[PDB]
Amino acid sequence: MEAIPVKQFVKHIGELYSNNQHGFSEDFEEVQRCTADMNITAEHSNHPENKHKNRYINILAYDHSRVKLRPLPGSKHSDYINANYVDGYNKAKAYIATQGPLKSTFEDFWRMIWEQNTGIIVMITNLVEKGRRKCDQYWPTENSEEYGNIIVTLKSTKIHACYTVRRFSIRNTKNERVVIQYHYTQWPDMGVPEYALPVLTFVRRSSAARMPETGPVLVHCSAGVGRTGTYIVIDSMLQQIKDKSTVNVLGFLKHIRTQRNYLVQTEEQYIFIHDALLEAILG
Ligand code: VO4
Repeated sequence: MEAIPVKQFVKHIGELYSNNQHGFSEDFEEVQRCTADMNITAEHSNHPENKHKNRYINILAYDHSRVKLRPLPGSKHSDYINANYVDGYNKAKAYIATQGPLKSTFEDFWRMIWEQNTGIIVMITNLVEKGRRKCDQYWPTENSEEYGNIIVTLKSTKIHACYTVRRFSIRNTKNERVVIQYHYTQWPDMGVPEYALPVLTFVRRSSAARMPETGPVLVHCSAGVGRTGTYIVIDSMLQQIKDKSTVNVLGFLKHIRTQRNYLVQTEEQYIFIHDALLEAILG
């Protein structure tokens, strides 16, 4: 669609900041309303047998783009996980955006990873933030843990200033696959990171870890919409910039909003997307 050249984008940024960022605020208000004339169904999300599988009652997975698990013999809603396919730059279903797993969905989570042939997990939340539970620990602290038919083994860990990388082997007892978890650990309990550069490095390193041809990269935070959407837009726009030297943040964001509710949840995040791209463009 309407992509603009990097040079123009770079002037456009200053205009968005100018009058108190009234521009950014108007853009994001446009994103918020972009699906207002779109009734998108989420029937499986709202089904009673599935209610315990949602971390947040108001954060749903749209039906048309939801990831389906293969049905289990025995129930009629065992295909459900709160997770949607999301497009990336020049590729459909480049990501799976999902909530932070609950103990009750650990098996579903890892089965989904197995079935989708996912090789990369991007986690952008701490387990607990400001005293509040945000995600349950769905991986082994050391050695191995069993989640249904999938056994996960921690092979190694590197802990950087702002993010942690865990290498796992996972095996379906019906260890067969490598899964790399990139875990950003310095998102503040309030608001957005103060400097984009660390996030930028995180995105580049985690995006580069993507092998041809694995399944979608799984990206989650707590709800799987705010930091998750921000990661997705930043990663996708860096792709487009590298590829065509153009950028379409607003267009892309309005597009993926049809694929999962609330992606890029706050105006601060919408602005932080631009801080990050500008640093990548200048640096
Ligand atoms: O955990 V998020 O609120 O960034 O969706």
